[PDB]
Amino acid sequence: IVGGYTCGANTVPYQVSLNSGYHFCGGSLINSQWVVSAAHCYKSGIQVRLGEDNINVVEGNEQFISASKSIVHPSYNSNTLNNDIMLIKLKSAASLNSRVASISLPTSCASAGTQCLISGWGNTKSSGTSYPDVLKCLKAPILSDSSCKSAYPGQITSNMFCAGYLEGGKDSCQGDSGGPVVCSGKLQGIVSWGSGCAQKNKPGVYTKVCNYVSWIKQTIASN
Ligand SMILES: NC(=[NH2+])c1ccc2[nH]c(-c3cc([C@@H](CC(=O)[O-])C(=O)[O-])cc(Br)c3[O-])nc2c1
Ligand SMILES: [Ca+2]
Ligand SMILES: [Cl-]
Repeated sequence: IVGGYTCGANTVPYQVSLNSGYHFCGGSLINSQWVVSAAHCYKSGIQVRLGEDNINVVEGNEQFISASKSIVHPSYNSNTLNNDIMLIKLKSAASLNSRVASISLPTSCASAGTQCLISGWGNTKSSGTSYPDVLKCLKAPILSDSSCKSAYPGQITSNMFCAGYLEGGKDSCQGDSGGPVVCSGKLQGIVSWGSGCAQKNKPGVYTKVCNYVSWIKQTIASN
């Protein structure tokens, strides 16, 4: 996250860290046995880390659980990143409490101007790499479809939306992929891609979760 702030320990209880010997992507806890992340974060040997704040120090509240299976959307296109969503089922359910909690899926999609909270342990530099130890936060508004397509002509599908600042300086970045975009207590997006990080007129692009609620429900119900 570039231009964000330190969230504060366990203030984002649905945020998870996908780990393979190091943090490589974020995710969101939607119930005690399933996590939603981005398809492009897929890999084998994933350990999901819940109740984290500093990812390099065991401070207490952490629950490390192996992924039993990862289900990448069947129509995921790695070239356009269309349908960039993945569900991970945990080997054992997580103990939920105030520090580890799930986030609600939306019933409707959000409108432009809605203010959301984006979080993650991704790079904090737009020009260079600086990874934080603790979770960073950023409040960002959803932009209009016209501004989004103007910024990324021919690359935005109906399953994506832009959130951020056209002036540059505040954005999600590498390491934040797969993590949550929460607006009014509902998971509306998944950090997906962008051109560099926090560059002017190049906002972040997120997977539009409201378009996938039935898929998620059906898939969880049959696995
Ligand atoms: N500006 C943004 N809003 C943004 C958001 C998520 C991103 N995730 C990534 C991302 C980048 C890589 C690198 C690979 C590298 O530098 O070694 C790449 O350019 O392909 C890899 C992953 Br996996 C990402 O999620 N970039 C991102 C940029
Ligand atoms: Ca820790
Ligand atoms: Cl277009």
